[PDB]
Amino acid sequence: VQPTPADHFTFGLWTVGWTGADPFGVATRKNLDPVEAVHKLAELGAYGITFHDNDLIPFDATEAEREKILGDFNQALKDTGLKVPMVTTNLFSHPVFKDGGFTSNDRSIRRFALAKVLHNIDLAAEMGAETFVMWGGREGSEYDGSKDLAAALDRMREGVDTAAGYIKDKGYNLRIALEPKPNEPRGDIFLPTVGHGLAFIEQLEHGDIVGLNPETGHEQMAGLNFTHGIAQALWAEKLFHIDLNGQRGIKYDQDLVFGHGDLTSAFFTVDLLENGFPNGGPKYTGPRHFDYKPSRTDGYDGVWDSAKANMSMYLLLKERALAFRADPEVQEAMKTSGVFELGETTLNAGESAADLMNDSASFAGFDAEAAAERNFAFIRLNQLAIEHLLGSR
Amino acid sequence: VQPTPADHFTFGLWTVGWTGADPFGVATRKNLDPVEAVHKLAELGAYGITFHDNDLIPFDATEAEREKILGDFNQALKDTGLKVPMVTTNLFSHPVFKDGGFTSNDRSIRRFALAKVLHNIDLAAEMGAETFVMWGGREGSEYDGSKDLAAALDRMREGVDTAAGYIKDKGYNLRIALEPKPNEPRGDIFLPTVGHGLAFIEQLEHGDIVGLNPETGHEQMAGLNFTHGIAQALWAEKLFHIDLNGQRGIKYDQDLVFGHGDLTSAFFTVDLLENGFPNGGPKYTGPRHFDYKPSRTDGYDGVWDSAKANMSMYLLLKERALAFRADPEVQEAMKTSGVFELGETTLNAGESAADLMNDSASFAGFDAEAAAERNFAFIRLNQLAIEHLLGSR
Amino acid sequence: VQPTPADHFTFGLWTVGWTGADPFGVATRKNLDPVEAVHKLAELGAYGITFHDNDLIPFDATEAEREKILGDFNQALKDTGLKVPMVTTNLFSHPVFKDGGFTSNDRSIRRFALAKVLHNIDLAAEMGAETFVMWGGREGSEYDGSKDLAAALDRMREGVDTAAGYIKDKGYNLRIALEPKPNEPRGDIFLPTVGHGLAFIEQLEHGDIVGLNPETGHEQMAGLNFTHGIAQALWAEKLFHIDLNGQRGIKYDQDLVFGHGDLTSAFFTVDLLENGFPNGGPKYTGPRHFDYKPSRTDGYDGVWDSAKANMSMYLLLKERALAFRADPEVQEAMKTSGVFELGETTLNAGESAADLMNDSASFAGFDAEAAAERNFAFIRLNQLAIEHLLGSR
Amino acid sequence: VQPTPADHFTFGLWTVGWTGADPFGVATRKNLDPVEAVHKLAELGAYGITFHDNDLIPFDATEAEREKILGDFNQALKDTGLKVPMVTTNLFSHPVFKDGGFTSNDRSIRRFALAKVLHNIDLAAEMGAETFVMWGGREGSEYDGSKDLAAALDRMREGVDTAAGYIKDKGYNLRIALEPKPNEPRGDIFLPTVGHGLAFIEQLEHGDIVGLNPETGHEQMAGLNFTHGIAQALWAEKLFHIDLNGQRGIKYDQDLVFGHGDLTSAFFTVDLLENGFPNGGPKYTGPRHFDYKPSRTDGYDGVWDSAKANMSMYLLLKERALAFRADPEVQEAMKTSGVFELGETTLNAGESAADLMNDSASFAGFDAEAAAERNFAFIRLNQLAIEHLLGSR
Ligand SMILES: [Zn+2]
Ligand SMILES: [Zn+2]
Ligand SMILES: [Zn+2]
Ligand SMILES: [Zn+2]
Ligand SMILES: [Zn+2]
Ligand SMILES: [Zn+2]
Ligand SMILES: [Zn+2]
Ligand SMILES: [Zn+2]
Repeated sequence: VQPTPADHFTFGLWTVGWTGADPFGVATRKNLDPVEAVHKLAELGAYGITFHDNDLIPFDATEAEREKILGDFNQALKDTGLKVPMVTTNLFSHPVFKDGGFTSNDRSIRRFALAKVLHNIDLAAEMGAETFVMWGGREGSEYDGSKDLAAALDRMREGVDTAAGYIKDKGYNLRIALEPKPNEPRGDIFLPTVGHGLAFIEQLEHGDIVGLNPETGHEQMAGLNFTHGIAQALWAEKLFHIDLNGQRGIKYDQDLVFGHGDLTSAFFTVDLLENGFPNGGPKYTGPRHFDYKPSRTDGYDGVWDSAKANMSMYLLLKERALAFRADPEVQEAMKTSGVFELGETTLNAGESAADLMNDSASFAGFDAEAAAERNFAFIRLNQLAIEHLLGSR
Repeated sequence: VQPTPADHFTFGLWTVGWTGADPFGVATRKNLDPVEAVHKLAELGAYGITFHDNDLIPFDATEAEREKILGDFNQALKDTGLKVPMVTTNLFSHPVFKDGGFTSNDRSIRRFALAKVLHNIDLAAEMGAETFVMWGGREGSEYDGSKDLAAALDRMREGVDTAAGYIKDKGYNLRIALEPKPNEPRGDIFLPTVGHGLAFIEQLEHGDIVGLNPETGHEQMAGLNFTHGIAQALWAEKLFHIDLNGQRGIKYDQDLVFGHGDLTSAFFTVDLLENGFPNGGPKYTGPRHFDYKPSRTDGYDGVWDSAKANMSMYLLLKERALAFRADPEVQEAMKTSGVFELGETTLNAGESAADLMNDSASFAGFDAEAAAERNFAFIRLNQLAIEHLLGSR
Repeated sequence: VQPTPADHFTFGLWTVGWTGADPFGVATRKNLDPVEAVHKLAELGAYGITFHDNDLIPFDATEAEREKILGDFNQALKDTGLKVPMVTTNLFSHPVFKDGGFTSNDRSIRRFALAKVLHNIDLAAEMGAETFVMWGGREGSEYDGSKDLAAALDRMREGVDTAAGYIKDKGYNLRIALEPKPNEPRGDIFLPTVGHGLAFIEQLEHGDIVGLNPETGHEQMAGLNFTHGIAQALWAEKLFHIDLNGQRGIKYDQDLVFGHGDLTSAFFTVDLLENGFPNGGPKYTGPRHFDYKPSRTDGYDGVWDSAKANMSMYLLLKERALAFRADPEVQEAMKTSGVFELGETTLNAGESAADLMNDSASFAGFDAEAAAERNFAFIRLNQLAIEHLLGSR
Repeated sequence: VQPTPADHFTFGLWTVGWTGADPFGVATRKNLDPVEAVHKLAELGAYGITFHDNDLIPFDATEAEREKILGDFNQALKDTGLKVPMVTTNLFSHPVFKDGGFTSNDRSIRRFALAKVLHNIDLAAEMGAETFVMWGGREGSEYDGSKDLAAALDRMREGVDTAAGYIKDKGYNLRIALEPKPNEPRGDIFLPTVGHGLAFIEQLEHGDIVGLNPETGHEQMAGLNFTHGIAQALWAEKLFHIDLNGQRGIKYDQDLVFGHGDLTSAFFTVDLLENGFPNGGPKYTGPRHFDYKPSRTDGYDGVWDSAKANMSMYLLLKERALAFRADPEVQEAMKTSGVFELGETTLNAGESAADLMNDSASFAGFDAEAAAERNFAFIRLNQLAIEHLLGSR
C-alpha cells in the first residue's frame, strides 16, 4: 500500500503542525514551518493541504508580513503540486471568541466574527478550494440560562446565510460544510451531531450550497455510529467533505490516527466510502481528509510516521473491504440475511394505503408466528466481515 | 401544588401498568386492569390517558374480545372525563418484529407492520387523539453489515409517508410525532437523536404533518442537553408532543420519574415549556406526558405515589421557574450577560455582506483585545438560577 | 481455528440457552435442553460448561425432580467428557431479589439468599467446579437515600465471609470470584468495577480464597481499559476467572461474541492472556469462559454459529498476537519506546530515598529540557500492532 | 450562607489562579498574584489554601527566587491566618513528563520525578500541611502496547513507597492521598477510579499512611456514583481528603463549581459528609477542598463570585440535608423502606453457616412469594429528599 495523489488524501497544517500543548501542559515540539509541511506531505503521497486562516497568517500580522507568508506558501505549492481543497476560519483561539464567534452574546464580536469569515472566503477562493468548512467550537454554553436558545440559532443562521449569499454574489465555486462536535471546548456545543447539522441546513435561506463535514471522533464522543451518521448525510446528498481519525471512547477529543480508535467501525466506514451501498445509491467523491494530532509523546520522526500511518491504515482497510464484498460466500450471506430484500419497496406499484389495509394476506391472515421463525444469521455475516478484516480470509 | 386537568398531564397505560419484567427478572406486580388505570389517574389529577394498541387489545384477541375491551375502556373514559390525546403502535414486542417493523429486511414483515399502523390510525381517530407517535425501537442493528443503510431510510420513508397520505386522505385530525432513541433494544437505532429525526422529516413527501416526540432520558443516553434539543425542535416548529422522565447517566433506559434524574436540566426544561424564550419565539402547547416506569422494588401504593410524584415535581419546578424569571436581580444579570443582546440581528437593516466587510469599525479597526475584556458573568447567572431552584431565594 | 479441549474454552448454559427476552420483547427461540446443550458444546470443541443453579434446576423443583435432572445432567457430562469448572447462583430473577440478595434491606431475604448460596456451594463441590462465581446484579439502588452505604458493605462482607468460611470448614477445593458490573439492572451496582471489587476483597476476613471474574463488557460500560483492569487484577494475583465477550460503547450490557465489540482491545486482551508481560511476571492459566448471548434476530443455526465464532475469534487473535511479539521489528520498536526500560527499578540496588534525595545526576544538575526531546515513538509501535492484527505483516 | 473558618473550606491556588487556556484557546485572564490570592480568599471566609510546587515557585526559579517568593508567601499566610493544609507536586506540565513521572518509560525521568517529590515533601512539612496529594495525570497511555502493565504498577509502587518511607524516616506528620482520574490528559490513566486507587494502596509496603483524595468530576467521567465511591473510601477508612466540584456528563474534566453539575448527587454527597451513615459508623472530618476552575468567559469578578458560590452551595445543601434527616416523616419513610433494617446482621449472634445452612424459617420452608410482595417504597423516599432539596418541606 503506497498512497498516490489519486487517493485524494488531504491533511491540515494544524494536524502535523500540532505542537503538543494540551490543557495540562506546554508544547513538546517546535513550530512547523508551512513550507516544510507542504514539501514533507508531498513526499509522503499527499494530494493536498488545508488550513485555518491563523495556522498560516498570524492574527496580528501586518500586510508586508501576510504578503511574504503567502508568497512562501504559494511558492511551495507550485514547486510540489499540492492542491488546497478546503480552507477554514479560526473563530475559537483568541480571547475575543470566548463566548463564540457567530453566536457570541456580544454583538460587536458577532460582526468581527462574520467580517473575519467573509475576508477568509476571498482567500479560499484565491487558493482554489472547493470547500469552506465551519467548526463552531465556541458556540454553546457551560450553563443552561446563559443563552436564549432560539436567538442562538437565528444568529447562527444569519452568519451562515450571509456567508452563502456572499459566495453566490461573488460567483465563487464554494460550498460550506458544517462540522459537528457535541462538546469541548464548551460544555454543550450548538448543532452537536450530524443529525442537528442536517436539520439546521433545511431552515437556511441558501441551504443548497450548505452541507456537512462529519468527523469520526466527534460523532463517537456522543456514542453514535459514525457509519450510520454519514449514511444519512449521503442519503440526503449533503456529504460535502469528511474528517477521518480515531477515538477510543466517550471522553475528550483524542484525534488519533484513522484506524487507531474503533477498528471495525473504521473498516465499515471505508466499505461505505469505497463500495457505496449494497443496493446502489449516491457515492462519496471528495477528499479523504485527516484531522488528527500526532500524540505529544513523539518527536518529529513520529509526526511523519503518524501522517503515513493515516494513508496506510486507510489503504489496508480498503484492500480488505474490496476483498470482503468480492467474496462469493459474503454475497450469499448478504442475500440470506435479506440485505438485498431491504431495497425492494414495501408496497407494489400503484398499491395505496387503503389497498394494503384491505389485502387479507398482508394483515388479517398474516401468519406472524411463522414469519418470526426466519433466521436472519446476522452473527454469521458479522463473523465473515471480521475474518476479512483480520485477513484470515 | 395540586394538579388539575388544566395542567394537561397525560400518562401511558404501559407506564403505571409496567409490571416489572426487566432483562434479569420477571414481573414483581400483577397486571393492571385498564378500567382501574383510568379511574385511578382521574382521581390523581390527570388530564388524559395514552396507550399502544397491544397495551389494551391483545395481539391475538378475537373480535368479540376486542369489542368488550373497548366497551369497558370507553365506559371508564365517559365516567371519568379523561381524554385520549395520543395513541401509539407496538412494533417491538412480538418475535415477528425482531429486525424491525418498517425497516425489517423481510418484506412480508414490513407490510404486516405497515398494515398494523394503518388499522391503528383508524382507532386513534375514533378515540379523539390529536397525535400519532412512532417509536421505531427495533429499527437498526447490532452489526454494521446487517443493513443497506440508504435502503433502511427509504423503507422508513415509505412507511411514514404512507401513514401520512392515509391521514390526509381520510380527513383525520392527526399529526405524527417521531420518537428518537439512540440504542436499546438494538445496539444502534436509526434516527438516534432529535437532530436525526428533524433531518429525516425534511426528506418526507408529507413532512408538514410529521414532527417530534423527544423523551428526556432518550437524549441523555447519548449525553446531549435535552433543553438544547427541544429548543431546536421548537425553533423549526416541530415540537408536536414531549415525553418527560428522568435518567441518571449514559446507560440503559431508566425511565425514572420526571425530576428524579438530572434536576437542573429538568428545571431549565420546565422554564422553556412555561416561560418560552427570553426574547420571544414559539411556545409549546400540548400535553405534558410522562413515559416513565415505577421502580420494580415498589408495590401498588408505590405506583400511585410515583404517578403523583411526576405531576408534583413538575408543579414545584414550575413555581421556581416563574419566580426565577420574575426576580429583578435575575433580569439584571440576564442583561449584563447579553442574554437580550443575542436577539438583535448582527447586521443593520439592509446592510449586506460587502457593506460589512468594508465597515472599518467592524473588522480592520476592531479592537479585539478590548472586546475580549467583557466579563459575561455566566457563573453568577447560573448561581442565581440554582438558588431559585433550591428556593433559598 | 480448530478449538480443542486443551484450549480451555468453557461456555455457560444461559449463553447458548438465552432465548431472547430483552426489555422490549419476548423470547424469539424455544428453550434449550441442557443434555442437548452438553452434546452440542462437546462436539464444537468446548472443554467444560458452567451454570447457574436455576439454569438447570427450577426454583420450584421438588427433591425428586432435582435428582432426576442431575441424573441426566451427570450422564451427559459422562458420555461427552465436559468438565464443570465453574458454578454460580441466581440471586436476581425471582421477584424476592428485587432489592438484592446479600444486601437486601429485608433481613429475611438476606438469610434466604445466603441459604441458597450455601447449598449451591455443596452442589459446586459435588460437580468438581474449582470456581464459585458471585454476580451481585441486584445489589445497589436507583436512588441515593435507599441505602445506608456503610451497612450495605457490612452486609456484603458478611455474606462473602460466611460463604468462604463454609468452603474452608468443609475443605472444598473452591475459590470465590466476584463479578463486577457498574449498572443494569440496578441504576448503580455496588463494587461496580475491577478496582472496587479488588479493594473490597482486602477488607474480608477470608480474603485469601476470594478473587475476581472481570467481564470485558462490564468494564467497557464505565468506559475503562479492559486490559489495564485485568493487568491490575493479575498483578494483584486475584485474577481467578475471566469472562470474554463484546460491547460496542457505553450502553446496556450487549454480551456480543468476543471480538465483535472493541477489536483492538480484544487483540491486547488475548496478548496478555497468552503472552503475559513483556518483562516477565504473572500469567493467567485458568479457563477462557465466554459470557455472551446470541443475537435474538437469529435462529438456532446462529446459536451454534455464535458459539463457534467465540472460539475462532480467540484463536485468530492468538495467532496474530503470537506473530506480533515474535517479530524482530516489534521487539526493536519495543526497545526504542522504553518497554523493557520500564522494567528496571528507579532506584539503584542499595539507594536510599536520602541517597537518591533525588541525586543530581537525578535532580539539581539534571537537564529536563534535553530529556524532554526523546521521541518515545508510541505511534509507530501502535501501527505495528494493527498491521499484525490486520494480517498485513 | 456566611462561610466561616470553622467550615474548613480550603481552595487551591490553581483554581482561582486558572487563567483560561484550554485545548482550543489561550488564557482570557491575567496571572493571579499569590499574595493577592491569599488576601482575597481569607476575606471571603476560607480556612486554608493548597498549591502545587510550580504554582508558587517557577520550575526554573533559582534558590534566591525560591526564598524571596516563600518570604512574601509566608508573610501573607501570617498577616491573614490562612493555614496550608495540603501540598501537591506538578508532574504533568513540563514536556519532560509527557510519558509520566513515576511510570515514565525513561528511567532518568522516573528518578527526576521522584527527586522532585522528595523535596516537595520537605516543603510540605515546613508549611504545616497534613496531607500530601498525588495526581498521576500523565501515568497511562493512548495505546495498549506502549507499556508493560505489570511493570507500570511496580514503578508506581516504588515511587509511592519510597515517598511514604521518607515521610516515616523524617517523622513528618503527613499522609499521602492519591487522586484518581479515568482519563485526560492520557487516553487511559492508571488507577482510574476510587476502587482501583483503594485496591492499589493494599499492595504497598507503607500502606498505613496512604489513602485517597476522590474528586466529584473524575468518578462522574466513568459514569459512577460519587456518593457510593466516597462511602467505600470512608468504610475502608481511607478517605483522607476530598475534592468537591461539578461535572455535567461523560466528557472532558469540566471542574465547575460544586453544585453546578449533578445537583441531587451533590445533595447526597453533603448528606454523607455532614450526617455520615443512618445506622452509625465512620465520619469524614478533614477539610472541604474545592478543585474547580472559573469559566473562561467571565472576568475577575466571576473568579471571586465563583469562589463564594462553592461555599454558598455547600452551606445551602448542608442546611437542606440537616432538615431532611431531622424530619419525622423522612425518619418513618426510612423505617418503612428498611434503611435501619439493613443495619442488622444477617446471622443471629452465635449462628454458624451450618446452623443457619440456611435455617428453614430461612431456606426450605421460606415463603419466597410472600416476601416478594413487600413494598420497599424507595420512590416515595426519593420524593421526600427532592422536596427537602427544593426547599418545599
Ligand atoms: Zn474535524
Ligand atoms: Zn476532533
Ligand atoms: Zn418516550
Ligand atoms: Zn425511555
Ligand atoms: Zn454482561
Ligand atoms: Zn459475566
Ligand atoms: Zn478535575
Ligand atoms: Zn482534584
